[PDB]
Amino acid sequence: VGECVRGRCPSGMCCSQWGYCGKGPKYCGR
Repeated sequence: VGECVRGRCPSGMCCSQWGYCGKGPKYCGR
């Protein structure tokens, strides 16, 4: 359901290797 738009994040967040959006090293890798 909540996975990255249907492929990306909002213009400022990072899509994790879980396919889910956020910030920090679980999401941006840094």
